[PDB]
Amino acid sequence: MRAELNQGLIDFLKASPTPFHATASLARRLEAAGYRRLDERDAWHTETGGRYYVTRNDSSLIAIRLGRRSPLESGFRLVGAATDSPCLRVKPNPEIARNGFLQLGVEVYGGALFAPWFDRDLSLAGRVTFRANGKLESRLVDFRKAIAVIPNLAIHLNRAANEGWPINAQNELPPIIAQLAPGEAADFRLLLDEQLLREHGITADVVLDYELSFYDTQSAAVVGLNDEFIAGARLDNLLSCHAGLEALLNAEGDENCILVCTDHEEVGPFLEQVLRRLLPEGDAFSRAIQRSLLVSADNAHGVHPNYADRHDANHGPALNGGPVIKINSNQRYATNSETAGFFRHLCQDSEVPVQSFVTRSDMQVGVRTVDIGLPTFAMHSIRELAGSHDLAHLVKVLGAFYASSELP
Amino acid sequence: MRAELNQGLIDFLKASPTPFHATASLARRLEAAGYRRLDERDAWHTETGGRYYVTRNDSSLIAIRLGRRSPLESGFRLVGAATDSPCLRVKPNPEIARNGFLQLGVEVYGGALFAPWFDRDLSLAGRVTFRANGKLESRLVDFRKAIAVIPNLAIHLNRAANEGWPINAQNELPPIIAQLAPGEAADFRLLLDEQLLREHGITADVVLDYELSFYDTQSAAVVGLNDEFIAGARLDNLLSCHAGLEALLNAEGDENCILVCTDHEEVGPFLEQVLRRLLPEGDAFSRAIQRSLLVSADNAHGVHPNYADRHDANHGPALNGGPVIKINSNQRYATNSETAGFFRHLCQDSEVPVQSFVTRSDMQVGVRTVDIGLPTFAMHSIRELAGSHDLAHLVKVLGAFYASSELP
Amino acid sequence: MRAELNQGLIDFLKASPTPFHATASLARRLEAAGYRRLDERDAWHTETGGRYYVTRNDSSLIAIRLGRRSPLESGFRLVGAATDSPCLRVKPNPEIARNGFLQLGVEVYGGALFAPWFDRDLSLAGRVTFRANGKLESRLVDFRKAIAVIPNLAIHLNRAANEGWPINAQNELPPIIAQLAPGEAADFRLLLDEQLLREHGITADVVLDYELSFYDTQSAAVVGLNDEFIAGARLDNLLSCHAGLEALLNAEGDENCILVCTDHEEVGPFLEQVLRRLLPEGDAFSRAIQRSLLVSADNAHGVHPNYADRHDANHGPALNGGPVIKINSNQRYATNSETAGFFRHLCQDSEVPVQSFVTRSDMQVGVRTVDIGLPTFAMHSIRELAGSHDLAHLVKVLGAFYASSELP
Ligand SMILES: [Zn+2]
Ligand SMILES: [Zn+2]
Ligand SMILES: [Zn+2]
Repeated sequence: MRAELNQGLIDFLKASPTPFHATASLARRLEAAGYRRLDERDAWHTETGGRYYVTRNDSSLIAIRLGRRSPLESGFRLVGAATDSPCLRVKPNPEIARNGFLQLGVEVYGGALFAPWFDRDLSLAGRVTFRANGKLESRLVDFRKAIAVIPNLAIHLNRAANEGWPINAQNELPPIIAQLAPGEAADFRLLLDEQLLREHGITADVVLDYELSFYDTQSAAVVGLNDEFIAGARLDNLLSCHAGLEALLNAEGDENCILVCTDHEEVGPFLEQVLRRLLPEGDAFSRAIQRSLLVSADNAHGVHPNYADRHDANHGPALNGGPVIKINSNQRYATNSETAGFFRHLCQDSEVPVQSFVTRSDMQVGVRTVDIGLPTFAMHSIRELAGSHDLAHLVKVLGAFYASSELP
Repeated sequence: MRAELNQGLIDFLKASPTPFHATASLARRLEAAGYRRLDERDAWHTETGGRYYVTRNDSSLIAIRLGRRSPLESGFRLVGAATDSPCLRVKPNPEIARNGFLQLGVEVYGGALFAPWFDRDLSLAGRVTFRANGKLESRLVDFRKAIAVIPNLAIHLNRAANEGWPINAQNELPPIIAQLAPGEAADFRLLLDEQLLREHGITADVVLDYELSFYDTQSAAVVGLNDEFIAGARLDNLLSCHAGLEALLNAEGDENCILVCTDHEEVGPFLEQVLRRLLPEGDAFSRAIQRSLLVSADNAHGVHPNYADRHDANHGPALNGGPVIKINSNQRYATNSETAGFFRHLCQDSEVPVQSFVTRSDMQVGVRTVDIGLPTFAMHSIRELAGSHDLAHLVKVLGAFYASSELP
Repeated sequence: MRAELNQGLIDFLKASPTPFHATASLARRLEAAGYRRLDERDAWHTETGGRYYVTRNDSSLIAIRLGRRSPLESGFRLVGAATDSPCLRVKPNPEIARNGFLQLGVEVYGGALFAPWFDRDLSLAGRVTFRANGKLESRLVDFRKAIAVIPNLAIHLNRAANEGWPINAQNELPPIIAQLAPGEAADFRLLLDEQLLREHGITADVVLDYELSFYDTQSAAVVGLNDEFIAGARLDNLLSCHAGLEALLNAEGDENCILVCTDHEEVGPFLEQVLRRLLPEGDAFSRAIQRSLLVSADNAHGVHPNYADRHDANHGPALNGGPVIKINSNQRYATNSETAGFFRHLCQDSEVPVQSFVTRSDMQVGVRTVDIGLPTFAMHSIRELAGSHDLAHLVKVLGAFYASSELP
């Protein structure tokens, strides 16, 4: 009955096909749990048992739980995750008409693995910006249905397929969405127009621009003979968003708690401007920050039994082995002996197994940070694999971290 | 309401994860339509309005519809397709235990594209041979559940991923099915033992050998903005089996009709031995054969708009453009001007659009044959794409071919 | 020491330098055992207890042991093996005279390893066809004596020898047989005439053509500290013929048994044409074959300790660990779950150890078949290696199979 955390992750993933949808999903959960939306344009009146959230660009979210003592005296407990994932995005003048098809040109967002996007039943979702009633508006759309596919070329016509080839993103990625009669005109913006109507019944004067991503229509799922795994797109990093949320809503204590889920992690001012607004002027920010810690959550690489030499022999985390503390001496404000020690101890105290990762050696707010993540395979594929046990481990330790009244 | 042929193809695909399952599915349909199973070990007593089928190795099937005139006088109308597909098969001593996992070693069956098998939710099915009650038996098993996955290595640990690499089948294909405690023993045959019990409640003395294939648990489906496509594994060549069956069961007339669906097309005596048993001794076979024609059905390559130069400019068949007559002057008993002309005319007469294919030029019973197929993309992927209109076109023309009382 | 027991195998190899001699040796044993030679030119009358054999081109052989019940009722038990091996054959106009030598030009028959043929004491044998007393005649000859050598080049004149070089079969394989005075004429046909007279007391008017193979005069031998191995030329595949013959002569029971030893396995009508003559016309043949099984015996590869990575870690057969069941899903009428299962149980039941092989994944009559072989090293060398216990294991199982009244 971490069956429930896992079911919740699956539903969150299905409701979050783009960073915008992930943000709106997080906002629903928070609104249902009593968090008040603050608007950055307004002056804020916050207080000591207060429960708040704020968004920017409708794609980034910070949730705030103010406790009994002020951040000056007790610091903030912060958990960081991200709302974006590497994917394929529709270009601005996208219509491609060849060999009787309609295709949409795509931009590669983040460091996607290309090959797995092929031969998948894809749909399309995101923000559309348009003019209605002489004013500018945006809405989210999700076609939902499998409207697109990027087919492989038959091995018969590419006989060295398995020997590998540099996949050209410009040429081989544009998905097929339909057939066109000769020579029907193709207007993608008209299709968005229809979709706005069908989904929200709005009648746009003109559709201006959009940020739309393809995504797999096949749901995340528990896989394995004995259900040891979860497979799904966007585990990087919606897995961590979900954990951080579950921990935030359920944590005990009365500490000052922050969940930051930022867009564009795959491509700082937001967090800073928000935290400063919760404190007096002067030395209070710097002083509260020096009593704070950030648990920066972002999936780690499990050691893959078919590519085991890609890991250091002594640092191969296992799926269902718990969260992984990520060490890289070549970063500032990364894991250090103090932030790692704190976090490792926190796991021991909660009886949550915990692991370590560094790489093979041949391969700003100023807050103390520990970098952790759940171990996974196939990072940046359209379908990643995590352990089915690990989400409950992370939720527990993050709960203890938010309830934790003393920091190092 | 070719919506119905397409729904039927989807269900046939779901019920046919291996050539054995495809064969048992075809046999159910035939048995329900009144066809009698003949057994090759017995003497046969066949007759003029008779409806029969026969199987070999439980993986190949021939269905026979004898008409009013004998094959000596009117020939046979034969349609050929295949029950197998390229896939991954479990090796005989398969258990691999590394980094805390259980994996099963795999053999590559046919010319599979490797990359698409990665990051898919896979299950396992096939024949298991065993000893129960002092006698040798076989049964089909299908675990059904997604018990296995072949994960990609993260792009972070293989940064040139997209530039391509020769995928090593021995090393990179073995699927993960479970986690093992150190050092639980792993017995795959015990797992088959449990599965026999769970699925058929049989208690084997010993499990001897098996022929088991992994397969995608994600169902075939209609995809496209306007439903122009079907995506699914095993379209090569269960698409043609289904068409040939639907045509056989529904065709008018009273001609001698044969559907041959053979195993191992991907890796002759069967068909021959069967046909000879339907005729007297002497010159009757050779004479009936010279009045017969075989429509050998096997998917063709549509021209792919992202790889259009892989086709000859003048011979790019289109999805939903109808069946494709396949010309290759470098084969004997392949399409020729007579068998092609016949078939093209048959399409014209039935108002079924029809197309032609040859390749770019830089790339035995003795029966007259025409080679046709529906156009598709991604042949030998784990998920292929066909047109949603084409199955109805093929079923109609094949119906007319079986009802057709004069051959060239 | 002892023990050995492989003496039968050694003597059979010694007597069988070519496929013709292999056939004559099998024929003489069969005759002495009371098997009657059928001539394919004549009408045949066979009877329920009958013992027969038949040859073709004097180089293939089929032995037949008819049992109590007809093949229609009880099937055939067939064992298949082959009479040929890779070797060097003399060309039709072979005399090469250079630097004072007579050499004979050779052609490479089969996939021979070239290097082992060097620096060996070779003799020559096979079929000579000639004309005497106005009739066409053929006889076998065997010079016996070491009359030929293919010497290496001194390392001093080829200092990078051990780095390897592509051996050119046309220039480096021709064997040296003698020295020629200036400018003595060489006539190879005259030498054959002498050898025909010596061996058969016959004088040819003219020697026309021949099929002659070089072979090693060094007898097969048991080798190793505890006599673990047998070293000899032509273990592929005379090892299987011998085991097949031993099993056929000594088998108990009253089943229909076939032994098929064919020429040209090193790259099906004979067998079918013969089996059809053992049956009535009509459906009998096909019904008898659907009750039959073929054990197709051809040496397998043991995992070699100096080149272990050429095998799958899990499917490395051991010399002296018994018969190997060879699995390759990429064939029709090859080992399958039923034919493997049957054979495996038969081994367990005869207390014969049994093994499985598939390769690394990165490397007719329509009878059910199981492909098996004894494990060996150095296949296709002039001197191969097998295990000295493995013959008995094979003979015991083939015997149980020939006795085995209950087939699948
Ligand atoms: Zn990422
Ligand atoms: Zn195919
Ligand atoms: Zn060989």
